[PDB]
Amino acid sequence: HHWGYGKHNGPEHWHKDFPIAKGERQSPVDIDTHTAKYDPSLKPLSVSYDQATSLRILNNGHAFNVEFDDSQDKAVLKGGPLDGTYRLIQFHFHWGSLDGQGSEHTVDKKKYAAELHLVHWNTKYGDFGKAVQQPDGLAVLGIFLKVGSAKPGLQKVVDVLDSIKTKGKSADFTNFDPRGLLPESLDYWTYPGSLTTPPLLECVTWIVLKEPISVSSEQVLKFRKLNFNGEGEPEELMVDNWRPAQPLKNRQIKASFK
Ligand SMILES: [Zn+2]
Repeated sequence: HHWGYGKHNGPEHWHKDFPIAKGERQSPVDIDTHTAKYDPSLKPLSVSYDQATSLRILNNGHAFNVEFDDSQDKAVLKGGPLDGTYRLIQFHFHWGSLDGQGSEHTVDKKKYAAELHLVHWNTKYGDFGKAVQQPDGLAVLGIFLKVGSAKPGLQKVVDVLDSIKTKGKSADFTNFDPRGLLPESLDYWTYPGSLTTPPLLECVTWIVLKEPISVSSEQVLKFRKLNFNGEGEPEELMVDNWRPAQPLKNRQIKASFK
């Protein structure tokens, strides 16, 4: 049946419907810090989220998306390894059933409790749908979450989860500022890759931040309370919605720092 993260429709089976699964620029990967190349030609990232307009939060049955108004250049990313302006469309997370797993990307084989993805599309392509068809169509900023101290800026999100418990549900989610989810440092790793869910198109320039943010145990606990299923269907907790690391193949990971 359709794809998911269960035993019968999980990452190991995706290739059957999406052959690109075994492609050459598949994501996520393990970041080997000793093999990453410092590239001093990379510029510092430019994050302009002060005009961000969040609109809604939805449970799509695979994660929860907070969506933004992308009809104009309100929340954009530029600089780093990018050419042009990338507009924020939505953010979502990947997490685990236990605190020692959940991230998609790994650092020297280390798994984090969750991974945040801020999704941006290249404005030269006019819409998100056209951007996914290009090798430079998307820019995703990935941020790792580790369990420690609560992140104040994440509570507004945690609190609305009850209202979007099952697949298909949505809730108005206005005035959320994504600046509350960034670490102090903007040092990063970058490589060419793909979406981590079907259709797994190879259109992403990944921007993975070196510094994780901390969340509290009780914060991540609330994530694990969501459901994959739709209302009135038998309950399947939304946990472990992460794809394992894929072969790097012919790619170089560059670092913005030494
Ligand atoms: Zn993601």
